[PDB]
Amino acid sequence: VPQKVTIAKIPRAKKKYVTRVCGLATFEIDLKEAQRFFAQKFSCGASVTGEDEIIIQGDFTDDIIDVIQEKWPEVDDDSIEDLGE
Ligand SMILES: [Hg+2]
Ligand SMILES: [Hg+2]
Repeated sequence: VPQKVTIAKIPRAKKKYVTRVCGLATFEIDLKEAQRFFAQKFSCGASVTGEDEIIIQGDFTDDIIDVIQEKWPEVDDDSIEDLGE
């Protein structure tokens, strides 16, 4: 009986997403330090991508609300909204 090892990758149906945060600068949060905070808390790249918006290179839509409010308590529950897709 032969003696061999094979490795391969097989796509899943689950998509890779990107997480977009808009409105931080309206609470007079600085988008640059917001970007770097997100980068480090999530261990994942991020960039300011609009004039008030930051894009994080993963799906963090579960935590992202609580994380935002922990770090910036100004942001009350009636002013941060999870859109969807
Ligand atoms: Hg936006
Ligand atoms: Hg990542």
